[PDB]
Amino acid sequence: AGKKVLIVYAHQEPKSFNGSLKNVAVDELSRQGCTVTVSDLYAMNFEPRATDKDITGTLSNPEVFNYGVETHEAYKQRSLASDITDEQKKVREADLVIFQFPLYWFSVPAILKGWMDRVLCQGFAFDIPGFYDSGLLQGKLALLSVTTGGTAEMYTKTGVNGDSRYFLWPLQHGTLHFCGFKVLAPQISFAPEIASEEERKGMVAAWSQRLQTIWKEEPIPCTAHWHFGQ
Amino acid sequence: AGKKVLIVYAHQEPKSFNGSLKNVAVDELSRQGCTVTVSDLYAMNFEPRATDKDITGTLSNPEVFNYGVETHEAYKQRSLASDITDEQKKVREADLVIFQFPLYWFSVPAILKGWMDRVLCQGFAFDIPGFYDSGLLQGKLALLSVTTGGTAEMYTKTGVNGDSRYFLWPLQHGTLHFCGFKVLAPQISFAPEIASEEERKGMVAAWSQRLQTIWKEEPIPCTAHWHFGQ
Ligand SMILES: Cc1cc2nc3c(=O)[nH]c(=O)nc-3n(C[C@H](O)[C@H](O)[C@H](O)COP(=O)(O)OP(=O)(O)OC[C@H]3O[C@@H](n4cnc5c(N)ncnc54)[C@H](O)[C@@H]3O)c2cc1C
Ligand SMILES: Cc1cc2nc3c(=O)[nH]c(=O)nc-3n(C[C@H](O)[C@H](O)[C@H](O)COP(=O)(O)OP(=O)(O)OC[C@H]3O[C@@H](n4cnc5c(N)ncnc54)[C@H](O)[C@@H]3O)c2cc1C
Ligand SMILES: CN1C(=O)c2cc(C(N)=O)nc3c(N)c(Cl)c(N)c1c23
Ligand SMILES: CN1C(=O)c2cc(C(N)=O)nc3c(N)c(Cl)c(N)c1c23
Ligand SMILES: [Zn+2]
Ligand SMILES: [Zn+2]
Repeated sequence: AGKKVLIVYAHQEPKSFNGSLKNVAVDELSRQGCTVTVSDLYAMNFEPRATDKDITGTLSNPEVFNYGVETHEAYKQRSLASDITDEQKKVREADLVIFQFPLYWFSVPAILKGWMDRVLCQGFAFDIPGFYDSGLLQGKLALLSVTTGGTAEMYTKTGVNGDSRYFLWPLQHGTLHFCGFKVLAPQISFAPEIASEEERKGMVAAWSQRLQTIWKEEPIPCTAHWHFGQ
Repeated sequence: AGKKVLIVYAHQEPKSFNGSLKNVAVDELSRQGCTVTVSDLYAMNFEPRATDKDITGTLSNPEVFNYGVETHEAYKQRSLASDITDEQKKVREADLVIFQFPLYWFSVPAILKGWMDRVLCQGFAFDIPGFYDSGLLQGKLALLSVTTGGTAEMYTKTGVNGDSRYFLWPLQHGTLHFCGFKVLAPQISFAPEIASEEERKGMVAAWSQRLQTIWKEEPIPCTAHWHFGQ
């Protein structure tokens, strides 16, 4: 770096294991000389609901509200709510977007789901047609750093939870790839709450160490075969 | 039937295709004599964020906030916010829970993701142990009624989106089966915006017609093989 990174962070507690993973990511990428910005969604009280308040001024069809159409037209006419445009500018500038979050129901916490729903709008993140490899965020990298309650053994193809790759599909493929991102391999820190004080220190250190050489990684082939196949 | 149904509905616009599918479900299950309740999350301005405002009493650990630990303890103590217990009463009474929503990033809209995050807490919907076939909502049925932008061709194993069942996994397996529901086959209404007025009417009618015999259906085998094959 010479590189800009955005960390989109979704945890309530600065003292949490997620808070420690976000802080070491800021510490290490800052040390390397990278430009670093963090969107701390709970501290921002980030609005998750997709509503007509996301368009300023007058609606494109006030009779029948269509969120997708309204947001697409508002984006083209620079008429989105400023909380959304502020995130868009951070994404537009970033070379890498890291998402740091605890797994909630095999997915992102709703506050982070709402960041994907509201910030990655038509006209900004993709066009129709104009998605997956034609997506408007091509050239950028993305990485999921997730923590779980379930153990690694529970997250195997024949464990109770299935392979972790099975829950990544909607986030890596349906969201990040659809927008044109190249996807770096996920960082999955399994079951930190029932690990010891060491162990948790270890996982934090492994993430710091990985970040040392993050710019030398190639992306995954974000395919059904990678997620589901043999 | 002789049965109670809760419809958890996530669409901003009553005149929408989702709105029509929600209304026809209420119409047909009412006509059958069933007891029917709808949680219209956007009309309720349903809170999606998992925060410390969801607990009203003394926290177990006021120094380091852990949402899971504090909501489990608050469920037991009856100190959860009333919007969450209002939803829990609806679920507790229901024999079948239908989720009606447009697909957002291969998942539920954030407002609905927040209902899952905040309503299905430990102690209410599962315990550890007490999950998957031992989950606390055993005996209840759930059904996802989803609408998409992508066509059915795009949601096939060789199409750009992958098979439709791939995105269902975090919802049907990671959430509904984990809480002990038996899951009925999803209702997927593909690409209503693309379709003719006649084809849209046909999709609404197919859902109404299916609901006529819903109580005779068996659940799917909510397994990795059913979602992913081989
Ligand atoms: C609504 C909801 C839904 C969920 N759904 C799922 C799901 O579908 N699947 C699933 O597997 N799990 C699920 N979980 C559990 C959740 O993913 C895990 O609880 C979460 O990932 C744990 O991460 P955390 O940062 O909150 O842990 P924390 O409790 O913050 O940390 C774990 C321990 O690490 C300590 N710590 C903090 N910083 C450091 C450091 N630098 N070094 C060492 N230790 C440190 C803390 O003091 C603590 O003792 C769910 C939880 C909730 C609330
Ligand atoms: C944030 C966001 C993320 C999304 N992510 C994805 C995704 O990952 N994958 C994906 O495939 N799609 C995605 N979509 C597209 C979304 O799933 C579809 O736009 C939504 O499913 C369409 O449903 P609707 O009810 O909003 O449609 P509507 O626009 O209401 O329905 C189309 C038409 O049906 C008409 N209609 C209403 N009622 C009836 C009736 N009774 N009979 C006949 N016609 C009727 C309406 O008047 C309208 O003209 C996304 C959209 C947004 C906004
Ligand atoms: C605390 N906690 C866990 O440890 C854990 C493990 C798993 C799993 N392996 O699927 N899932 C959950 C889940 N859905 C919720 Cl809401 C939760 N609060 C919790 C877990
Ligand atoms: C409007 N719209 C679509 O028709 C459509 C289809 C597909 C898809 N994967 O097939 N995905 C999306 C998507 N992620 C967004 Cl945000 C959206 N606004 C939209 C679609
Ligand atoms: Zn992909
Ligand atoms: Zn299952």
